[PDB]
Amino acid sequence: DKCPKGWLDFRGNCYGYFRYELPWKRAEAWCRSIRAGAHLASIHTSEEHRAIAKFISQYHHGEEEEDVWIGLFRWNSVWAWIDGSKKHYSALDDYPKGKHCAVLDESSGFLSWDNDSCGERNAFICKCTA
Repeated sequence: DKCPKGWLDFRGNCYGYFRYELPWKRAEAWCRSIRAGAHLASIHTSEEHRAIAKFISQYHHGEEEEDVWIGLFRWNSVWAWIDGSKKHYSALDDYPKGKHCAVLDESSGFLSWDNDSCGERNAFICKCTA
């Protein structure tokens, strides 16, 4: 199926980057509204991780870079994907504080993931099947 306009098509999924700074739950609502079946992105392989990082880094020649919400959230002490997919691959290193939602970390060129407070405003990335 054709990807939404401007979305990256990579190995059977589509990825849409949004530089609008929203709290995690609003970001997730936004993604769901774009297309049925879309959610904040899950990342299941290093190659997918690498492709997403490249895609975000090319946004505006890499000038505007900020942390980017993904679909990993902590609940009942466990990290999981909001899209319901199984978690295996991870680039998230406790922070036993109230930081229960994950971002791609800009300062590492989106190599590492970090946990942020869910009410923090960040850019975000959506994913749907291609």
